Amino acid sequence: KKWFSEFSIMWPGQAFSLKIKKILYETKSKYQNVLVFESTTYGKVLVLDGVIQLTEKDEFAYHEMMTHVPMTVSKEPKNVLVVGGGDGGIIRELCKYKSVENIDICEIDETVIEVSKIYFKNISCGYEDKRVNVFIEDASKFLENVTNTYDVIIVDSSDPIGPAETLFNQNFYEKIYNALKPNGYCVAQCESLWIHVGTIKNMIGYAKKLFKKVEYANISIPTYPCGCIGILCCSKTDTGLTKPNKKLESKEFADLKYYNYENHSAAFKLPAFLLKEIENI
Amino acid sequence: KKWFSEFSIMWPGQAFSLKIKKILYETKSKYQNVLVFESTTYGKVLVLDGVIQLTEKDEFAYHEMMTHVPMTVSKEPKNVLVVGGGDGGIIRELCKYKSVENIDICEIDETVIEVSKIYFKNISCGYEDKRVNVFIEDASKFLENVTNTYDVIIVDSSDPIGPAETLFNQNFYEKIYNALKPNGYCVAQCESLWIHVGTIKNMIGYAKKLFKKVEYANISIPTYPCGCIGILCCSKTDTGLTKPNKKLESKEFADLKYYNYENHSAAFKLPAFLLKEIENI
Ligand SMILES: CSC[C@H]1O[C@@H](n2cnc3c(N)ncnc32)[C@H](O)[C@@H]1O
Ligand SMILES: CSC[C@H]1O[C@@H](n2cnc3c(N)ncnc32)[C@H](O)[C@@H]1O
Repeated sequence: KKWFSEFSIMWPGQAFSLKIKKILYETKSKYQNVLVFESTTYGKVLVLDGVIQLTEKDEFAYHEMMTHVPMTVSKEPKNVLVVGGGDGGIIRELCKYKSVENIDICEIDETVIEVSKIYFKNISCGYEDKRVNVFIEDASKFLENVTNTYDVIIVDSSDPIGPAETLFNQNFYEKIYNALKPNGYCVAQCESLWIHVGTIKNMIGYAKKLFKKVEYANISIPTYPCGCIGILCCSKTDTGLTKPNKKLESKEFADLKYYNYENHSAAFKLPAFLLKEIENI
Repeated sequence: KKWFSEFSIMWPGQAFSLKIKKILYETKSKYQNVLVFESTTYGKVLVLDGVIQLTEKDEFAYHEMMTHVPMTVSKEPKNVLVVGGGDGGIIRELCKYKSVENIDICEIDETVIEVSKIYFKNISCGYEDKRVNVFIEDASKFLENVTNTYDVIIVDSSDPIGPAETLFNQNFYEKIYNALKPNGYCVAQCESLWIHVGTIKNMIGYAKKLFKKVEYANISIPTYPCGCIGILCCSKTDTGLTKPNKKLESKEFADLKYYNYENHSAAFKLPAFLLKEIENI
């Protein structure tokens, strides 16, 4: 058999590899190179521009922590936006909340959505739900023009090289502030503390120029570089996102596999060197 | 340049890689294949039987969490044993505690110690300290025969394939119980929750047959498979290891880079699926 290897200038000098059981689909879309393969031990894998976006084995960690952290704080969220997330994993998790009335998702690349509906049915299943509305657009323009405001915004982007380029700057962070209700929350993929500290600091900076409270949490997931990824957590109220206001006991949450009430708060207890690094921002 | 790749039947289907800047030393010792290289981005790397034991960039996470978790619980530890740990990183961390009177280290492979003194001076520096006494022996025999008992025992082994084979069974866990003071503690490398759950369960089982309290914590470290590794935490008293009894404010701890009072407790908040898995043991 052959191996798939994730190399990149975003993490020079290291690489992670998965053995290929078979290749399922490749194409160049209007925006990126898309690849889907069945791996030998992590199930099906979705790759964009040579970078792993998710795998069946572990995607639950990133989708549950990105969704349930803010959703368990926000008191009763009605209208939620997902940026990116074309695979639909965030949507799967949002659909578990019966109080939610509307879910918009703004994804730039329709190919991702359709590939996901074809090859990842357990991740894409939430596109069925009547509450879900899809927009094919650079979120960067979509937030410039949207008339509604949201209780929660969840920015499940790819990395800063590619179309996600426009999502990692100050102007993008204004657009989010404005598209949120006065007591709204944003969570955003914010990379690995083991190698991206300059970025993490920039991101935090941007958010601070607008939000009164910016926190950072960490998620263990094996198929992202260095085995972890961070959530940049933004709050307009001063009490932030580190503690849930509810517990997921509805039968729709019985199945959860990573997130729980305690490990919500735990994810915000970071290594000394990182705290040290993000003090004077 | 060329790449070093960590493959193994212990984690089929995945691999992590580091680019080689230069190879420093190779040999077959009486017990294992030893390799040391300078990597391009993680500094110097020590490899035994094709498996990464440590790197300069990140070793602090595993050595600080393995040392300071139990040492901050144990009320005033006098006599401490390290099993394995020939590189000396655990010793470096123990030497920071002035109340410690004696540190024994039982390592099977002297080549590791001497390689470490030669090529890893900032990790091996604690061999200088007058309190440190070295024994070259299978810890499995050494614990059968030792007359003293210890406040704390820290089992910094390599993986179960190799000489560490004898350290991952029930009989080994008896030997530790007996070599500990009545209110003593053991911490032991116990692998990744992302792929070793059968082992984790076995280990926990073994420990439970003797200790009244067995906890498991997790450490983010990029150069071990799946980016994390676990500490099996054993206690003879019923209150366990999840909360420190002291804070590291002596000037000798100013330099710490991962461990702190809060993230001590955080490391014990595990993913739902893992709790679920280790309930009826
Ligand atoms: C798979 S989750 C990451 C998703 O983010 C999407 N993405 C990247 N950049 C943007 C953008 N500017 N707007 C919306 N979605 C984006 C990618 O196409 C991918 O589907
Ligand atoms: C580098 S830390 C891991 C150390 O554990 C050592 N080790 C492996 N098995 C044993 C054993 N049975 N007794 C003592 N040390 C061991 C290895 O030789 C290595 O130096």
